[PDB]
Amino acid sequence: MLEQPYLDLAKKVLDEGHFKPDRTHTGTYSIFGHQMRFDLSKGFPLLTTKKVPFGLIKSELLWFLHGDTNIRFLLQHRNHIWDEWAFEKWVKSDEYDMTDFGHRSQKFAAVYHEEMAKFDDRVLHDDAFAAKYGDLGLVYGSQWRAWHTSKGDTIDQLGDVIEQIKTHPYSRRLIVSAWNPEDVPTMALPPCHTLYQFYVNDGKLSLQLYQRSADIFLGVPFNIASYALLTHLVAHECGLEVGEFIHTFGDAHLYVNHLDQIKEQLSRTPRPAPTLQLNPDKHDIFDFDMKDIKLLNYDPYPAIKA
Amino acid sequence: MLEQPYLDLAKKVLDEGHFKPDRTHTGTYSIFGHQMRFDLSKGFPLLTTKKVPFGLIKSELLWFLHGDTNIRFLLQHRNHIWDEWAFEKWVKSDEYDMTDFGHRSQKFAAVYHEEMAKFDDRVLHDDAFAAKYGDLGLVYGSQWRAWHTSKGDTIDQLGDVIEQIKTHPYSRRLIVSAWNPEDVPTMALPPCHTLYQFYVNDGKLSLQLYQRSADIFLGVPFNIASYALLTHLVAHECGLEVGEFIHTFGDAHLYVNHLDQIKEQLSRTPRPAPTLQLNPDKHDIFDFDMKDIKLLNYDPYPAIKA
Ligand SMILES: Cc1cccc2c1C(=O)N(c1cc(-c3ccccc3)ccc1O)C2=O
Ligand SMILES: Cc1cccc2c1C(=O)N(c1cc(-c3ccccc3)ccc1O)C2=O
Ligand SMILES: O=c1ccn([C@H]2C[C@H](O)[C@@H](COP(=O)(O)O)O2)c(=O)[nH]1
Ligand SMILES: O=c1ccn([C@H]2C[C@H](O)[C@@H](COP(=O)(O)O)O2)c(=O)[nH]1
Repeated sequence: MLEQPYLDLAKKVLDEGHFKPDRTHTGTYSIFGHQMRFDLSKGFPLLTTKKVPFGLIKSELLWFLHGDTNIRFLLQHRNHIWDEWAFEKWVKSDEYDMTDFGHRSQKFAAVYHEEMAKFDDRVLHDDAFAAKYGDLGLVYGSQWRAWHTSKGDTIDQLGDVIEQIKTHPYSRRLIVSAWNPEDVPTMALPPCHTLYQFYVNDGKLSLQLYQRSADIFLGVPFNIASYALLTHLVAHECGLEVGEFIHTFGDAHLYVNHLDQIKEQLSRTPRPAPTLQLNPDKHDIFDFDMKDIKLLNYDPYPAIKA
Repeated sequence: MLEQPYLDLAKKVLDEGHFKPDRTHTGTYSIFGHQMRFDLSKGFPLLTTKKVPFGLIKSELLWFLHGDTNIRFLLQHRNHIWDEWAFEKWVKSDEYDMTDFGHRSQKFAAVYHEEMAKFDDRVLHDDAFAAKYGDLGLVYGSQWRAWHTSKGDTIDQLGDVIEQIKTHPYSRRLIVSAWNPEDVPTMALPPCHTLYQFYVNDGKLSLQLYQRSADIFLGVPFNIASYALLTHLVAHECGLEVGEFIHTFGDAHLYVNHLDQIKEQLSRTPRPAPTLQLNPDKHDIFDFDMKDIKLLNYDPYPAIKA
């Protein structure tokens, strides 16, 4: 079934993955350079063995697709998935006792979840507060649609690439990179989703993602879904049908905390996977909003608390 | 045997690869996103089913490793493997009838192979002629060891990464990129070897290359060898033993010209693969020269004329 690759990567890690610690003291289990292939023509890669929230993944994807780096858009869609790093960089600004809320968010959750709601609402209406503290700066929206140059101009990689899909479907140069050597040695997040590339194959748009790093429990199921949604939107924009999504990792990992959770999931059997309908009268994935994107027949197993 | 992956990728392309034309009218056969794994501990990945010239591949590798982009070093080692693009950009300089020597190099080979030897020798001793025409500019040596920044400074990615292998073997951030979005829309060669990454696994240095594009006959056997040599040198520099080399492609292709050649090769059986000895008293891969690098037991089948 379409989502087996995800389940096989989960099992290959517990069984034969290697142990090492991390930047907090919790431990991982990992493997270098494992692929996953998902034929998009046989459905859509959202895990039925764990409810994944598609609502968020679209909001967050269209964000990137606007080239915005500002947590607001995310809030006005009820998506607090990037709150944290923004919040982070508001406690240590000269203007703010939530220092290291991370290492002890789980032992006080009545103050944080409230001082995070203060931040959230001031960002939600205060322009001058958003513009300073809502803006993540260097994140998928910039690298994808406004890569900062040398002679201080800006580049829309994804834009150019898309025209280039129209122009020369058969180019081997259809690449988008989130890896800026100049930004990564001092940076919030060195882009986990490193690099992707399109490829066009008698009618079908394919795409392959190079992902330097992956939390197989929390992160990968999401990633799989953005990047297929990404592959659908673009094929749609270019009049192409949908090929394969090909997911390649350097380091794919499980933290020792998630060992039991994933095991349970491993006991679940996949279900017929769903379908994407897209608004067949827009073909400008940049001015897409939520109702242009429809998931049909999503029948997951219960979410797994984590 | 160690080199089977190469033979399987060769067969998977003829059998089930898809047809398309290219930027000259000759045709390809290709497949998106195929991996290759080579355990370096069981030998060294130089094709026994076709003699590959290791002499060149080292010279060309140490070049990159010096961060030079100037064809001279290559010439004083008797390696004309990057001559062509330099020569190219000397015929159309304001100062030079060899215009489009490419599309008809094979129908006059007594004039070219001589006007290419003129270029070659003037570059070999004339400083002011080399500095203008010997310099490729934007190529593996710059991106790897001197990436041009925004505030006009320079970055040695590979350097920093190497210290970082020593420092934090277990980082998931051990990446080197040859893909500069600012340089690729107007450029000689948008780096075919896009991106690579290290990874450290109870003692063993691994490395995985993302290669956007590949001529499976002419290019890949070379590539495989540089990138294992690359993996050996660094492990050696960090006191690590040698893990896996993991070779990932976007578009891997065969041009229709090479269909018979490769078929013949496909009839050959691999042989015990060779061994690398390295000078066990240097550990500074940047000041390596040729005699510090030894291939033991290379027993290839004959080269294949192409
Ligand atoms: C605090 C901390 C520490 C290590 C590693 C990450 C973070 C973190 O906040 N993120 C992150 C996750 C997602 C994300 C989005 C959907 C699903 C799962 C994760 C999106 C943006 C992010 O910056 C990390 O990867
Ligand atoms: C002219 C032209 C046209 C298309 C594509 C390439 C070239 C070309 O000159 N090169 C190239 C090849 C190698 C190389 C090195 C060892 C083995 C095989 C190839 C090294 C540097 C290069 O720029 C192309 O990839
Ligand atoms: O979409 C995402 C985003 C982040 N991560 C996580 C996994 C890693 O723990 C971390 C990568 O950054 P480093 O740990 O390598 O610094 O991000 C994912 O798995 N998927
Ligand atoms: O080490 C190398 C260097 C170059 N190529 C070739 C194959 C492709 O024909 C070309 C890639 O550039 P584009 O054709 O995609 O423009 O370079 C290789 O296979 N291996």
